[PDB]
Amino acid sequence: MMEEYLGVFVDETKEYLQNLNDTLLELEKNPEDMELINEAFRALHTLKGMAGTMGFSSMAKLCHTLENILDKARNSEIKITSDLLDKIFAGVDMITRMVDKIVSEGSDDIGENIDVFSDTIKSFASSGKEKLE
Repeated sequence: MMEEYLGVFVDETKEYLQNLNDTLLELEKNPEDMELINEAFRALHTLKGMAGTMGFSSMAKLCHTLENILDKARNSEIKITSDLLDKIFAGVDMITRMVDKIVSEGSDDIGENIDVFSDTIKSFASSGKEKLE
C-alpha cells in the first residue's frame, strides 16, 4: 500500500511540534535570543506548509499564526509577552488536537477558530487604542 507517505508526514510534524515547543517553551525563557524566534518561526513555517499539503489548511493557518508572532518578533513588531506565546502554544495545542483526531480519523475540523485565535493574538499585539478621533 502507498499510504506510508502520510504516515511519515505526521510522525515528522509531531516530532517537530515538540522540537517547536522546546523552541517556543525555551523562547519564553528566551524570547529575545532571536534563535528560538527563528527556530520556531521556521519550523512553524515548515509545519504550516506540511499542513497545507495534507489538505488540512485549518491546522496550517495555526502554524502560520504562531510563526506570525515569531515573524513580528523577527520584524521588530511584537515580542513573547508570555501571552502572545501562550496563545501560540494554544494554536499548537489545537494543532495537536486536530492531529489526534486527524490521526484518529484524518479530520482537522475541531470546531477551532483560526480567524479568531489569530485575531485574538493579532489584536493581542498591534493595538491602537484611541486613533483618528
